[PDB]
Amino acid sequence: ADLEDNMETLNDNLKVIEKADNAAQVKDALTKMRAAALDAQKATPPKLEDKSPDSPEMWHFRHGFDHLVGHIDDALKLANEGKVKEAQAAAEQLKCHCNHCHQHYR
Amino acid sequence: ADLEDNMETLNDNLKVIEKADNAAQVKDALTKMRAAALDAQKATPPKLEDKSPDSPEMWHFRHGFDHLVGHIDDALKLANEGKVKEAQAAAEQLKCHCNHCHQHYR
Ligand code: HEC
Ligand code: HEC
Ligand code: NI
Ligand code: NI
Repeated sequence: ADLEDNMETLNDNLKVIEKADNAAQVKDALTKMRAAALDAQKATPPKLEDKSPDSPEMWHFRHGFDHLVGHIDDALKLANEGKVKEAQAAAEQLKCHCNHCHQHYR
Repeated sequence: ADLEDNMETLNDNLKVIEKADNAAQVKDALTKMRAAALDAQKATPPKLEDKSPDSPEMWHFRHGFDHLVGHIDDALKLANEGKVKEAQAAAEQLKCHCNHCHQHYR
């Protein structure tokens, strides 16, 4: 899968969490988002095609996925503790990670 | 100034930027936010006072301020180009930084 695929996965599953018909859908969507984020971390975005992999730009791009995965993991822990409403609330705050990275590089 | 006063400065000047309609107003407000963020950047909040300075929690807290300052700087550059509405949109996206740090550390 490529970066566009990964972003579709992130977009669809963030919306699944927002609209989940049952609690179990939340964990399943978070799990798919985590994998999409780690896959996306291994891509080069079109607007950074000219930059070194050691550029401050590519460093900040990769770091955004590490930080997103950390907060996905926090939400997964809540869902695995049965606190699925709290997990859904945490997932809502993941949109800030999307908006931040996009502001830089989308 | 102390942490409470720096946080009030950040709070109020976000609204100043929202209320504004010209570049000078937005620039002045962002410059005050930058100074408040930098004033609060280096201290340890009394909740992490027993944590090591290189501990993961202090590292993430310090990065919160470093990253906030970076995006204030970017918003300032837009204001200095006369791009009032782009600077206002960038300032509104700063709320993600405020909420991220608060949810971790407050
Ligand atoms: C950087 C660390 C990112 C994070 C975190 C998220 N996204 Fe992203 N996204 C990023 C880039 C560089 C791009 C441009 C990709 C391109 O090839 O042009 C995108 C794009 C999207 C898109 C549009 C995809 C397309 O087919 O053009 C969507 C729908 C999208 N991103 C969604 C999305 C969501 C919901 C995120 C949070 C959960 C998210 N992204 C994080 C970089 C980064
Ligand atoms: C960490 C890296 C933070 C960032 C980024 C922002 N804030 Fe914050 N804020 C932080 C702490 C640790 C505290 C509590 C300090 C204490 O001793 O209690 C706060 C508090 C506030 C407050 C309330 C002030 C009070 O006396 O309770 C406000 C109104 C506030 N913060 C606003 C704010 C805004 C608007 C921010 C982004 C622009 C922001 N903070 C960032 C830690 C951190
Ligand atoms: Ni975090
Ligand atoms: Ni950034």
